[PDB]
Amino acid sequence: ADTLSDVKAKGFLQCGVNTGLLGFASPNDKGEWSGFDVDYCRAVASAIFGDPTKVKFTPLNAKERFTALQSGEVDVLIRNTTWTISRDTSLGLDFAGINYYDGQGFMINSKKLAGINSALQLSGASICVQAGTTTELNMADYFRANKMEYNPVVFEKIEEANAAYDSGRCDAYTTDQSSLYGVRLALANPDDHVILPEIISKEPFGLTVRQGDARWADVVRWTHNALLNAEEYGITQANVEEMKKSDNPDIKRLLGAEADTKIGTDLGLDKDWVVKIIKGVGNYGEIFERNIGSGSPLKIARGLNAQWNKGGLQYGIPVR
Amino acid sequence: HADTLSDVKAKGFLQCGVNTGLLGFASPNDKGEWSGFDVDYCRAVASAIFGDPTKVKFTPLNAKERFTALQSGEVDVLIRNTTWTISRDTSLGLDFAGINYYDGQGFMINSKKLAGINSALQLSGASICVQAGTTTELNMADYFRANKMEYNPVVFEKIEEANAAYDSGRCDAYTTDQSSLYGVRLALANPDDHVILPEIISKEPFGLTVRQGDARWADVVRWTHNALLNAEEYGITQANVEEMKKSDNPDIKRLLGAEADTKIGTDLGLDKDWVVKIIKGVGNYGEIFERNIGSGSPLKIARGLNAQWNKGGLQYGIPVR
Ligand SMILES: N[C@@H](CCC(=O)N[C@@H](CS)C(=O)NCC(=O)O)C(=O)O
Ligand SMILES: N[C@@H](CCC(=O)N[C@@H](CS)C(=O)NCC(=O)O)C(=O)O
Ligand code: NA
Ligand code: NA
Repeated sequence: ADTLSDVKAKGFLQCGVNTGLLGFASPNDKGEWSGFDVDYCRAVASAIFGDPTKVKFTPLNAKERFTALQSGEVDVLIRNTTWTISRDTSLGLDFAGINYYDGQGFMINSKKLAGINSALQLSGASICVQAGTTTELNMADYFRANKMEYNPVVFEKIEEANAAYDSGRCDAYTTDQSSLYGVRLALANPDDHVILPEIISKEPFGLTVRQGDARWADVVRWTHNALLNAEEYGITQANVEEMKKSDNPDIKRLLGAEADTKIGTDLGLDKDWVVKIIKGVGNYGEIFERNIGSGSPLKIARGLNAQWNKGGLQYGIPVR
Repeated sequence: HADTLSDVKAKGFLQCGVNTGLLGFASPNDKGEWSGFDVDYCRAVASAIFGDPTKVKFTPLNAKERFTALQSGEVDVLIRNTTWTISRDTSLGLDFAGINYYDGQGFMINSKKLAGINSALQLSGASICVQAGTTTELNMADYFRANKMEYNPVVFEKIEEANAAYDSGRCDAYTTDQSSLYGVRLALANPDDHVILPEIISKEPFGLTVRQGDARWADVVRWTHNALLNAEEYGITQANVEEMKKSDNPDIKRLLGAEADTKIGTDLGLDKDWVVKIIKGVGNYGEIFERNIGSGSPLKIARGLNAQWNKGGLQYGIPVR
């Protein structure tokens, strides 16, 4: 398998993304896509083509997402998809990096459910969840462990889950916490909804590729680690051109300005592949802020997804 | 058609590339018995597979022969304070299954011989020993160039040579990964006279290194690592794991293979109780850390970056789910 060569030859990247989740991957009226995971797709396209528009988006629901990657319909799956051992071992898939560390939570309507302030008060609740998710299984674990009753209402379409929760048919919504922010913004009265404090699982969102093509996994992995290194070194969409002439050898090396460097070409890309990425989408923090952080209606704090040296878990492996 | 797992089970032991001799990480005694942080990681993989942490043979490798030994098939895995970098990921036919220790490059001096020095920025002109075939050598050049310091490296082929030249005073300073400086220092004539300066000049994530093209084998190494992390997070130890197997906690039951009709271990190519085998063999991540390089060792390194993710560090066990 040589996915990179195939991608170069067709001139665009085919990406599996969400059907519609605000902040992460959502289309406008014209079918134009934006979001955190979308920008990660555009980052890979930027690394390869120097053009973040060279992407074709395939929206996938929770049940069809893995099949679409296995069959080669999409080249990469970037779609709030949790890295787990069973997905790593039993599906013929690998993970090239974690672009967002999350965890599972519960959301309620505070006007309808007065006095509920903890997930441990939800015994008896009807709770909507989607089939084909970690979410369904973790909820079962949590309620069993805490000796609570519950009525799972299982959906195949996110639109149906959203509707059943918003109508009051379901008392609570469960999914990844960052997704609850996005779901909330699509409801009738977003301000009425409270994400409860409990986080009941680890949900590291993975950059998902097929096994058996290390060169392709390398390209995806190092696009991610380039976004991280760029933010750590203060390299932005706005200054990256200027940063090519930096005195800092780390920065010079990252941006392909070093004498006889072979980093980009060993990866199968051009020497200035990181310049292309950062011009295309900015660094990791810029992607975060415009889509799900302070530059967005979601206002999610960096938290676990801060840089490693600022208290977070996001650690750019060295471009060395 | 590569299948290292099958070949490992067929020959009946695991062949591991390790250090020639670095206290705390990988060191043989007089009888050729091995111990250390990276050594225990090797034994963890052996326990996952064979249920016996001694079903392993060790291949000592200097900085220059370590990648060749893995590429050639002479060793099945390389666990040897080896930094994950893009060039090692893209140009050698190798992959990395995980990061078992986040480190960074530092400098060590004899504070008795070099009094008045408290910063690496005061090292202009100093003779500094370093090994060939390392990230270390390249980063030092970068650091001295960037900071306009006079650059006087002394490059060695073997660690014993570097250690002797530094201790004898032929070199003014020693540079390598900070955790390694702790280990080197313990081998010197008077360990107490040596100070590790505050500056950290690089990222050095130590990686579990395997050949590309064998996903099944990479999964085994990767998930040995993450099992070690998850077990520590869940308070599962060498001493209590047999008891924890009877836990009502669903996460623990699933991790330790006590769930009904679970397929986690067998999908990995191992037995259902593969994590119980690991923890019985070597204990959890924290136990490996403490006995070798932490407060239960002469090195006394703080967890720091290698603390659990929910205790202020970077070490994050991917869910066994
Ligand atoms: N991270 C979890 C949940 C992923 C997931 O699919 N979440 C839902 C709820 S936010 C979603 O994205 N639905 C969109 C769709 O299925 O079309 C997993 O990997 O199983
Ligand atoms: N982490 C650095 C340095 C690794 C390294 O080889 N360090 C030396 C100095 S502590 C070592 O292990 N020497 C033992 C030997 O070469 O036999 C790298 O991967 O390049
Ligand atoms: Na895999
Ligand atoms: Na690789």
